[PDB]
Amino acid sequence: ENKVVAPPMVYIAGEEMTRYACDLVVKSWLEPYFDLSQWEYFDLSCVNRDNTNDQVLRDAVTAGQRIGAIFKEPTITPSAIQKKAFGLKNSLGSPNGAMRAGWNGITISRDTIHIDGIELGYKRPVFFERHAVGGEYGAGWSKVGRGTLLTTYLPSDGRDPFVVDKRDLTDQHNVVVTYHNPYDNVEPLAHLFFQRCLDANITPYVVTKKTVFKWQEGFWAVMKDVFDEHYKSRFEEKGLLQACGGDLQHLISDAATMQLIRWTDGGFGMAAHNYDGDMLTDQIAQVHRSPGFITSNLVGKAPDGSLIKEFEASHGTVSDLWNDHLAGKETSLNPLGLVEAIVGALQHAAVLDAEKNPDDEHKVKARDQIFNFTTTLRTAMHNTFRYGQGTRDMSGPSGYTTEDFVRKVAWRLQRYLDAQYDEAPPPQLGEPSRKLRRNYDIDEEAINGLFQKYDKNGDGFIDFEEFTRMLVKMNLAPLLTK
Amino acid sequence: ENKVVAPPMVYIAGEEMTRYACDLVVKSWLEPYFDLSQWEYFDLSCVNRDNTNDQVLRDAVTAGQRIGAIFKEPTITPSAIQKKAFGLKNSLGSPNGAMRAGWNGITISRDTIHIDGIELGYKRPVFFERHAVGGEYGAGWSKVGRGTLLTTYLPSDGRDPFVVDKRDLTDQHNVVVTYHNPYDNVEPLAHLFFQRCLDANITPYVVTKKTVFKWQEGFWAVMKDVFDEHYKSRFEEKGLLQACGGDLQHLISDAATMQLIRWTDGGFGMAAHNYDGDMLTDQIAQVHRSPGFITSNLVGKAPDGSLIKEFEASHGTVSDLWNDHLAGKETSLNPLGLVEAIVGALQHAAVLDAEKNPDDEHKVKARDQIFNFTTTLRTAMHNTFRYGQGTRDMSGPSGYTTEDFVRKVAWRLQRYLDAQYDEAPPPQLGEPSRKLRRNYDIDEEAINGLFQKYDKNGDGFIDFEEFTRMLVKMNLAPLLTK
Repeated sequence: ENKVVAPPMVYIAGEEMTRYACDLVVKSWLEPYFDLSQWEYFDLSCVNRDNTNDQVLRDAVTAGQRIGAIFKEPTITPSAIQKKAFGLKNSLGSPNGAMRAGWNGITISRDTIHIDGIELGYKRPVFFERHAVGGEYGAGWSKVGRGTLLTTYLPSDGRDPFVVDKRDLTDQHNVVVTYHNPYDNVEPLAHLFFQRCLDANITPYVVTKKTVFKWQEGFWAVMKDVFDEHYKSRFEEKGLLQACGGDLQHLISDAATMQLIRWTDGGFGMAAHNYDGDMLTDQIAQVHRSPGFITSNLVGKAPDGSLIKEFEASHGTVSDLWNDHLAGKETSLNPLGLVEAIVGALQHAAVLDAEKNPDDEHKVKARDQIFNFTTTLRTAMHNTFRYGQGTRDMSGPSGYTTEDFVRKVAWRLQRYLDAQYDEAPPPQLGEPSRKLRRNYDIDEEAINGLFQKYDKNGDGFIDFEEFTRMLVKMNLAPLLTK
Repeated sequence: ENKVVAPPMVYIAGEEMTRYACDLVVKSWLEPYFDLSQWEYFDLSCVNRDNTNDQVLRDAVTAGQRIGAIFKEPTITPSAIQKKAFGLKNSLGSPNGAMRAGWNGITISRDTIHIDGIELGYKRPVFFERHAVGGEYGAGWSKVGRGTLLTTYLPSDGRDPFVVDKRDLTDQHNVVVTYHNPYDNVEPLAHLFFQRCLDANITPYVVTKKTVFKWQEGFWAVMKDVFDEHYKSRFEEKGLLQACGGDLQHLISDAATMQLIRWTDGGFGMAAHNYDGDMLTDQIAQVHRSPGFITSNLVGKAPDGSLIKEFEASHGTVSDLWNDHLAGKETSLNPLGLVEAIVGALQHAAVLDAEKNPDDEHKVKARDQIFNFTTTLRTAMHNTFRYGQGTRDMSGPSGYTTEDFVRKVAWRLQRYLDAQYDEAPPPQLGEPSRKLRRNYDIDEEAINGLFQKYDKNGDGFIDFEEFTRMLVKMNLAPLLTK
């Protein structure tokens, strides 16, 4: 064994089907080739989080700032039923607040693609930057009765306390809501967003409700300033500002969610506030395929100012497939998002190892080894899917189980690492019918109803005319240029 | 000479094409049969609002409290350019805050229908209660720097000032936002909403994001408590809780916005917060022709306890047709929404007259006179549309001008009031192709792209399969139950 020593990396584990499948993937695709040992595991199981009163969470955050590259598994934010069943003494919420605080912010939700010949919802990649902090999700509130509410601001600027808002609550049933948006890291965000769009040949956009909530116009201002100063020239010089008329376009929240579903050939990126970005990314996810086919990557700033990158899949622990496994029924979990997050974490760990130790040879070379490996591992997994041996949500009921999918990808991976151009090339495909998706069984009787509805002619005479009627009746016909 | 005396009613006038067209409708359809004179006009033109520094709006509010029945025309909330041209020296905003304060609240957005046989988007009436007060639209905010923000609540319950939220703002560019919801009049709202859904055989629903925004859970509670206590029995007696499973259903606002577009059969009602209600009623408007086909009716409480009702169309002053009118080019403005508002205001004025003066004979029958009149007035307007002599956005290019339509409806109204059944009945119609809508021209080659290409299967040859997939790929196929 002369295996490569993987760079230091934080590894946060959860429970259930995703813990089982990540364990399977690391053992089959990584330990064959890597000395881990510099990985720093943390058990964020519900039970382990509760016994340590979340000291394992404070240790994961600490390890993350010091190391700066972290893969995290899906975790259970236990519901009351689940909190009782597990019997956790002192309920603890989502670890997200801890991580996003300890590491600074922004949350990249970009579509996953099988660049070797499986079409998905979007023909070309989509990027999305969901501002990691601020907004309604972090609001403080209280139900209050009669009186007056007073919002003061106390500057460290030495100046006098500021009356932000004062109001006279006449009712005996009120709710009051207060929150903030921190906007410093909007200019880092812009640089991350615009630059990654440059590299990818993506037309970028900014999405807000700034016309209606004027407190949001700061966001768009910084995005605009940074853009005009540093990237507009390079964007036109690549001819990407073309489908948006020469400048960075602002989209109001509610025209954004339409070009999402419309410009279905992809090749666009969007940046937005935390709440809006959550909603819009769920929407992009559904257009592309399912939630597991979207990235969920925190990018933040370490105290020293280096990049902290944390990677996640966009699904939970998948309890029902866990129960199927416990009762000996076969399961078929798509590991795509999980694998993508693991190789992102590993890649950034290698990058940080070289950046933290320049003037070290076998670290700028370890990085290049890592990137070549993750490239041929992607090939092994995409080709497996293309040979019809993907999991059952993509390859249909003849698709492999979780375990034989992992094993078959390891088989191709050991071969691909030694030339091995046997088999033959797998085929180009096309969207596996979305009905293969888990927990998506439609309503064939309803959709009968609606196609016969738009008839009034014969055996569904569409002949475009009905299509046009449909799309206007739908309120989805593209408007004109004007 | 013997015309009926209209009950007292406030009339708020605006500017431009709707002021001219309302003046014409009142002169042609009402003045023939009614002595107005007890109508109390207020000029809320931009110029008169700015010269009086909105004392005209404040007097209108006072008169509306005294009379309680108000028609208001669209008014201009002037844009900077428009404020320049008009030369208004102290900008004054929307009259909405004043009216909703002076009269209490909730904003009714219900679909308008041509009960004599022209189908539109929804087929059966849809009701919507948008909570008139509270929420994000009435927020205080500020740009703040480094420091600490402090939200105090000072009860008149005499107890100690309450720390709603305190937070430690580290950034140098922050925005802070605070707002409230008054929830007393939710139970008035419930009674208003549930009872009218009863009268109309509408299944009611409540829409919130209470699951993600816990402070909204009050809304669902009050609405539910009233329902279960005061209306559930009557709704099941009518078998209206059938498609919603026996009880009052709460919908998260993003499944609401799905059944909106889905249940195109109508026959449902929704109540929501001020902000969500704004967005969802814009969407209901779109499913059903255009925004001008949705009412906008304030309902509030006067000091005496009588209902205060203000009615508006859901469009503006229609500036572009005003430009055309001043240049002597003909215009064709659909007065449907404005008329629906005028006869609603007139009905409520008659109702208030009777309720405020019982032991008065010719007021309880003046009420019935008004209602008979408005019914034959609806028949005349609907029928004119069905004879193809409506305005051109409904009747295509052979439709009449604003002025010819008003004259033709006046002719039919005069004849109908004299038991004159000549002519011959107009036909049943069907949605006038929405391309006839003003300022709505489709990008037919884009929609080519989508039909000619996207659902291939040869030369057109769409039956199901591509329809079903189409609904799947856009994420608009109806799924499974829970």
